[PDB]
Amino acid sequence: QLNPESADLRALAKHLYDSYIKSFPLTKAKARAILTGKTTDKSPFVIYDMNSLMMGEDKIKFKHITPLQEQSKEVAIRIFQGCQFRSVEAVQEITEYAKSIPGFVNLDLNDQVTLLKYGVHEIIYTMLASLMNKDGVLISEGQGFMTREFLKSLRKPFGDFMEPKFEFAVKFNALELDDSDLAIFIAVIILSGDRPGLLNVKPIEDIQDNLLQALELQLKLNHPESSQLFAKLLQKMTDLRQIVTEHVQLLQVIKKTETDMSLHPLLQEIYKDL
Amino acid sequence: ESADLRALAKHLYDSYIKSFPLTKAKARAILTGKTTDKSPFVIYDMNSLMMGEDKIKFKHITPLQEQSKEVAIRIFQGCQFRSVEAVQEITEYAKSIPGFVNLDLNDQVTLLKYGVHEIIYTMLASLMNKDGVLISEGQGFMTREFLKSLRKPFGDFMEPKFEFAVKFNALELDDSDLAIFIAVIILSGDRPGLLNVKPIEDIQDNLLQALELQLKLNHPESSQLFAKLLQKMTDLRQIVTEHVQLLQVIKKTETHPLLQEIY
Ligand SMILES: */C(=C(\CCC)[N+](=O)[O-])c1ccc(-c2cccc(C(=O)O)c2)o1
Ligand SMILES: */C(=C(\CCC)[N+](=O)[O-])c1ccc(-c2cccc(C(=O)O)c2)o1
Repeated sequence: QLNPESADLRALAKHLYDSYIKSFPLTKAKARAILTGKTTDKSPFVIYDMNSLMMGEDKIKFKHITPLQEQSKEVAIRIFQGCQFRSVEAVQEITEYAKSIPGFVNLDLNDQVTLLKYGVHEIIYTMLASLMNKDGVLISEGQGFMTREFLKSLRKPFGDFMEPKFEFAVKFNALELDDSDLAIFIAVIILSGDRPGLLNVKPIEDIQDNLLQALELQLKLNHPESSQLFAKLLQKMTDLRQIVTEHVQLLQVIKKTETDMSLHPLLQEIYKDL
Repeated sequence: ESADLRALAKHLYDSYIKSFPLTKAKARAILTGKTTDKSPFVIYDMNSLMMGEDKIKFKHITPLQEQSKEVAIRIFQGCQFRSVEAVQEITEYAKSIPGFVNLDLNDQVTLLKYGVHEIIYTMLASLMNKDGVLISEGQGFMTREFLKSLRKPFGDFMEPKFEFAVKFNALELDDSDLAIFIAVIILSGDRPGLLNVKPIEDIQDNLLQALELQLKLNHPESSQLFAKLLQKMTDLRQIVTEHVQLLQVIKKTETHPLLQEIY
């Protein structure tokens, strides 16, 4: 049945699902409902071109997003800027979620930061998977949907920063994970141990050890139907590393062809040295 | 199938033992000391190398005259030769894996083209320790520092593999564990260009169940080892991508036609 052992683990699972919902306004469940239908009130405004993009800015909040680097002739940059701000947003949330992870705050302050430094993007693109389908991605809190095609056609460099994300989202979404799973999986990602510079690695590993244990049970209980989902899920941590690095490559490029474009501080401190 | 995962294991093990000459247990026998007389010829610098030329006569990879005149070039040169040696040992082990032969010819090739690198490094860990690597069927042992001691790009083509070994070996896996682990890497359903992924995954899924059981029985003590091992698969891709990058700069050197073709 259930033993004292598994029980501790299910409680950890529930504690995290609870923090998860409390930290991310736009969950996978909400996003799915928005993407699939079953709705009359949650349908998004679709953007697939400059005009729709134009009427787009109109129906939805596209200026508290585009930092003051406003009216910047090339739309591509405007878009990129929207994306960047939304990432800073995500970092913040993830940071909020992190603190709730049992044991995380009790660590060396420099390490707390190190885990965030590298775990953050791997997480953003994991969660970003939740707002995408092969056709495109949700934006502005779900109120909108930008076509994968619109993005892919943007100015030479820019029109290339989202494809990898889409490539992964398709694979990853095929795992059919739900919000309660992702909450634990994201936890595991934070408590790595192989992050560069980690002063006291051991305590971090004992934490992750319990999380992996929590995820194993969770996946087994939530997805009997799917065998070795646990394994298949972990293997996916490879795709994340590469997506991350490709992006970084891209930031390098932009930091030159566009020396007039600004960068958000928080995103700066993260990137440096990845 | 509680018993099936055990049979797939012994079989893979049995097969692994037959395909690979230098095993973990053995390589371990050497390195350390435990039951050893044969003791390896250490290569820590230039002259210890030279003496190696004719001693271990490891030169299976050097008789290559008029092109055998510049240390850092012949070592890496050699390294590659032993790689190609490993590839054949791997390709052969592949055929032992239940179902491998039954897959589409082109996919068998593809799994191999994109999997041998990751496996070369996993087994290479068996021949390393923080201070060096076992060469020529374990007759020698080339020191770690002498390698960083290599001039130009040649000073960091083994260092990465060394860092990996250190972390990997920390798992204390044996040949029994590795055998199944190797099979998993091969049966990767996400290699580019495949044609029929289902059969592959079906097999990897079966191999994964075997590994999981193997690790629990062989290491009751070590909690979540299965998880930690699968994570290392990530360490590998980084390493294989990176390695492949050094090959780029390496294009800018030494400035036979069949030799290249060979490689
Ligand atoms: C990049 C991602 C960022 C995820 C943290 N995203 O799809 O949200 C991206 C691509 C396009 C946009 C975007 C364009 C215009 C307006 C917005 C908005 O949130 O208002 C986002 O962001
Ligand atoms: C590189 C590794 C790669 C194995 C597939 N290795 O052979 O352990 C490497 C480093 C040094 C050498 C080497 C130099 C000279 C002679 C030999 C030999 O095996 O006889 C190896 O290879």
